[PDB]
This record gives sequence, structure tokens and C-alpha cells, in this order.
Amino acid sequence: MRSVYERYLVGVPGVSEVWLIRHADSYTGLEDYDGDPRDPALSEKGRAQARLLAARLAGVPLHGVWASGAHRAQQTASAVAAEHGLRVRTDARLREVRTNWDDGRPSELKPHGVYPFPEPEKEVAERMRTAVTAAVAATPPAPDGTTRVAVVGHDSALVILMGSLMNLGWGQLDMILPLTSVSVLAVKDERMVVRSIGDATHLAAA
Amino acid sequence: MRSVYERYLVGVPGVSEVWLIRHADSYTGLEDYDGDPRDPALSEKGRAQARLLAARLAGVPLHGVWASGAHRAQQTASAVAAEHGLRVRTDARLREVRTNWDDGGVYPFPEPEKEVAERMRTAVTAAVAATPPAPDGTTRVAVVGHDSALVILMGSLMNLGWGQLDMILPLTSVSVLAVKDERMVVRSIGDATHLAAA
Ligand code: NA
Repeated sequence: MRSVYERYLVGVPGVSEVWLIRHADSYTGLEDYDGDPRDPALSEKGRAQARLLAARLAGVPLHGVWASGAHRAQQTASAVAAEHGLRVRTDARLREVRTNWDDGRPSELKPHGVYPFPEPEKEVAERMRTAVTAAVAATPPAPDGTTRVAVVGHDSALVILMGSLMNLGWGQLDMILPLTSVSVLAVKDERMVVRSIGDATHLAAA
Repeated sequence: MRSVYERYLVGVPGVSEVWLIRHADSYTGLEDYDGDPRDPALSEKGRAQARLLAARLAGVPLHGVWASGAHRAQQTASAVAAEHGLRVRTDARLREVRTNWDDGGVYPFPEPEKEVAERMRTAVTAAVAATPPAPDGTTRVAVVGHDSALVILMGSLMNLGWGQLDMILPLTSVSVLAVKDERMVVRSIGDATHLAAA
């Protein structure tokens, strides 16, 4: 009967938490899209979100911080890591789904919910899952209590990961992850379970 | 994108926030509750969770606090409400789904799923309508309820059936809705990160 909470990773020894974080606001500070548009820094707004996120996470025990190689993810992760004495570790498997088609067009957003991206959903989920597993594997276990790892990534890849863990097809999990939102996973080896999704309540304060 | 944000009410102006909260731990002290097991107070562990939740929400503008008539919901709501000088308001429509059969995935309850969703959605709408708008900013109402009825509401708002939203809401978790009269959108689900705070 409690094989149902073995699959829920509840009351199970050696469960780690992964706090999936969408990066903060970018496209560069809005004097104009002044810098290199291919890898923009956080905007002035995004820098403020990243501060509120880093303050909220300052109060939590944290044992590793990972990000994609995108500047906007790195800069969000760096604010978080600095509150804890951690390095940011980088993994290309956390990059956003490929959105541009090779023939010249961008990815549409059909209402139906047929998956619209040129990189297949199962590929995105597999690299995201592998990254999450590898990050936990790379983190020494917390001295007391739950090993916790922050992972800073990108909206569509994060939702694709969470939907795959929840057995929900593209667009069934009909929500948009806020910038600097926190979604918590529970991880025990290759078992991985969604605990919470999309919380950006630290943006309510300021 | 313009149409997107209108679907999700993100960037739409007159949207209110409803922070749906599962009540804190109860059935209270020991194997043997010394109290009335039909309507238990929070446990020692539940009072601690409620303190953490109250400290988390102390820094958020809040304009109203509602709960079911269950003691464990009321006591959780009271701890939140006390940080803002608010009165706890009570609505029976926020009660847990009926769990017991009159005689004694597949939806397991005698109270059908759609009725639970309807009374929960109506309660949320009525609470927002009962809250004077914020002086400046988003009007925000905390609503303390029960795990199954909360998940049924969120699933119904996302056109998911029972079991598709395959999550259990932690005790004292916060799930945020965006509300505009009859439009109502799930923005976050199940966050109990204040219980990690050392
Ligand atoms: Na940088």
C-alpha cells in the first residue's frame, strides 16, 4: 500500500531536493536592446528579481548551484550561489529547447497543444532529467537533513521536464513558470518527483 | 503573447491573487489525542509549521483571510491573519471533500468531483468579491483549506481530472491563483519551501 509513497519519495531516506529556477528577466536593460542579443545579460528588472530570489534562498540550506551556459541563467545563479559560499556549475543539458527551425521560421504556439519545437520533447526531457540526476550525484550530501540543489534554467525546458515527471503531455500542464520562480523536485537516484511548481512569491514583497 | 498574457492574466491589470493554503499538521499530540478527534487542533508540529507560514506571509501585503470551519484550518488562518491584524472569515464551501460513505485514476469520494470544484470556485470568487481592493497594488486573499478539495479546484481550473495533477499538497503549502471576476488561473502549486528554513 505504501508502495505508493515509495513512488512519491515521501518518508524515504536519502531524498534530495532540486529547486528548479527559471532565470530572471533579460533581453538587456531597456535603454534599448543595446548589447549582444544572442546572450543577453539580465535587465535592470531581472537584476532586482534575482536579488529578491537570492534573499529568499539565503534562508534555506543549499549545497550546490547549477545553471545553463546562458548569461541570464548564470547571472541569476550567481546571485543565489553568493549567499551560500557555492560556485555556479554549468551544464549545457539545461539549455532552453531549441526554438528556431532550420528552414527559417520560429516556433508557433498552436492552441491545440501539439508540441511545436524542432527539438523533440523526449530529447529535452532526457537531457534535463540527466542533468538533474548528475547534479545531485555531484553534490556531497548535506551534513544534516536534506541535500538541496538549485538549478537555474529556461521556461520551456523546465516545463517539459516537469510534465514528463508527471506523465502530462505537452500543454496539459497549462501554466507559465514566472521569472525566478522556484519549482521543487524530490530526487532519489533516478526516481524524480514534482513537489511544487512555479512559485515566485518573493516577487510579492517588492 | 498579448493573447497569451490575457489567457493567464499575467500582466492583465485588475487581477487579484488568492493564496490557497493547506492547513497545518493536526490529529495533534501522541497516538491518543486527548481532545475531540472530530475537530482536532493543530499538533505541536503543526503550530511550528503555522509559525513558519505566518512568518513567510508577514512580509506580503494581505487584505483578507478565509478558512473552512475546521479548527485546524481556522488555527492556521489565525496565525497568518495575526501578522496583519486581519479577522479570519469562515466559509463552509472550503471544507474537505466528503470522505466517508453513508454505508461505509478512479475518483474515490462519495462527493462528486464537479460539486467540489464548483463550491471551491464559488468560495474563492465570493472571498475576492468580499475584500475591499488594496489601497495600492494587487488585492491578495489567503484562503486556508484542505488537500483534496484544493487539488480538485486546481485540477478543474487546468482541465485536469482527478489523478492527472498527480501531486499531494504539503501541509501549509501555498498555491497562487490569479482571479478576475470569473476568470481564474493557477499560477503556482504546492510550495512549502518555508519548512526548509533553518
Ligand atoms: Na555576466
